[PDB]
Amino acid sequence: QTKIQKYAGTAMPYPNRTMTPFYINHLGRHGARFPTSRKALDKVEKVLVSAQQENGLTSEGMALLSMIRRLSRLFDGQWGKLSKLGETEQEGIAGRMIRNYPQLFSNSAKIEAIATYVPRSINSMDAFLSCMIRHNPALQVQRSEGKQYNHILRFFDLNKSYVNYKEKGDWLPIYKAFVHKKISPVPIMKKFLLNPEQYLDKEAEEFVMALFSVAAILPDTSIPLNLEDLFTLDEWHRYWQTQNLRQYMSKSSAPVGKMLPVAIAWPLLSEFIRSAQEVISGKSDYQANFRFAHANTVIPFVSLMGIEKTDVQVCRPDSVSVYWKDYEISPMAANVQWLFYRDRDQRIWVKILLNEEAAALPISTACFPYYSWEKTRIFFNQRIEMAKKTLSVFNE
Repeated sequence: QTKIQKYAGTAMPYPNRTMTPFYINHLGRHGARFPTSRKALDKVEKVLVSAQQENGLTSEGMALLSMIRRLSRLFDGQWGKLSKLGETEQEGIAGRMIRNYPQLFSNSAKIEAIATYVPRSINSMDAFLSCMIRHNPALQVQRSEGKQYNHILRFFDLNKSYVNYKEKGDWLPIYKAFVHKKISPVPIMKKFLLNPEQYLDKEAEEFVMALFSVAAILPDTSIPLNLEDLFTLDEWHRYWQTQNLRQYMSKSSAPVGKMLPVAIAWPLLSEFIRSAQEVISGKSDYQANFRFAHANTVIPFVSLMGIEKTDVQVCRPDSVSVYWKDYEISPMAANVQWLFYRDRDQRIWVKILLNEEAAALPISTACFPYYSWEKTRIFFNQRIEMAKKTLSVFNE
């Protein structure tokens, strides 16, 4: 809703969302979580504590230092866990699904859910399932999780060329150059430190970036404290621009990545198609397949699907934010749903929802948002073929 929330990017909480299908194919990111790393917090504290020792803090800086120490105590032992908000986000997603399509989850419908080995994903799965079971205890439920699903849910860890690109690829200097251009650390640090001009540009920038990082994740934690007012709206905008680019180039369809970050997702697109074909043919009789994973799962998956906008290949870094927006693709609890329908002539239609809003594909249909499954499957198999050919060039 608000521009300020949007600028949290992938850390934005899941936005407000207040015939009948025969099958639902789902992928969801875990819900709102605690920060995963204490690195940024420790950086901020270390700078403010060192300043306090040399009498370099303003009044606001002292108050910030106390706030940071408080957060350090609250975050302790909570790193990476799903928060209460994260649980409620999943309940809302499950609740709207049951309310919108009750016939599908009626009687003794069968559902399967899988998750990664990461606890926040498993807990997200469980918040979702508990809501399904609460609404219909007569559901048949298969629940599993773990590294057995790495190939489809954590492909971003398994591809050596991609891991290399992620850690040291040519996207790196472009990001750093972009940050230096967009983020002016002095006016921000002036609020907290006496003589902020004494700080070297690199330390000043690392401090400011770490502070943004702490402020951005705070709304996902359910802790009733807020740090958005540490920065102006313009500074948030600029920060978001940098993180948006970082995500785009490291995880999506940026020309610098050569579609490597997108191509690695094909086994999941392949598995989505297989689960659907098995239900359609009667080989499986599941009414829904749910999958719980990560932003790094959702982003290239959505790009590989070719949902309009999300796989744009933008050559100019400053243009990326106009065309590709991470908070529309992968907020907390980001999810893709394929809803399958059978018409009166037994033709199969599919509707794609991205965060519960109809998505477009670059194929035609006479009845948007519904697409012919036949056409859609053909398009998706071409995407998988393109993925494999891309991967054949970076054969590790």
